[PDB]
Amino acid sequence: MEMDIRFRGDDLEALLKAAIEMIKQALKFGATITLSLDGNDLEIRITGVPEQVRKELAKEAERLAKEFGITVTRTIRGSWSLEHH
Amino acid sequence: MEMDIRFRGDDLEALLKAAIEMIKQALKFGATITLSLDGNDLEIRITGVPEQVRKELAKEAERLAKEFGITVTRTIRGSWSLEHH
Repeated sequence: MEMDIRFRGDDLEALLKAAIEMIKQALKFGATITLSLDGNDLEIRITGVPEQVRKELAKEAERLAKEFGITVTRTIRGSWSLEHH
Repeated sequence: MEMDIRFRGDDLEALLKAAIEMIKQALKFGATITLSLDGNDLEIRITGVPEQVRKELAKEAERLAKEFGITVTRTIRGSWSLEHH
């Protein structure tokens, strides 16, 4: 089960600097991370992550949202978009 | 702590018919629900809900995403948008 999140609420350089620590952690978990833009939103798909890793990455996303004063949203399990990329 | 979610992936009438069951449950929990459109996305803010109620509403959102083949996203705790409406 992948996890999909979006970063928003700042310019792309700033969203990328927020994202980079989560990307690093995902990478070390053995995950595959897919990035793309949707307007001013940064879309992040993370695959190859089991339940516990998704929980940990969600905690990291929360820390980053707080750290940088941005908004992070996460696709809820069962969503059409999760299995139709 | 409020919870913010977005419904997307269908026309507004269909997103509203998906949303209506979650709205009803939120209402009965004693919540205050705020609705607005952002393009084709339905934005839903739910306030006056404690931790356990948010968990239950998140489970309902998952059931609705599955039921209707739509996408539901949720704002992660700590996000700027949660305390800056």
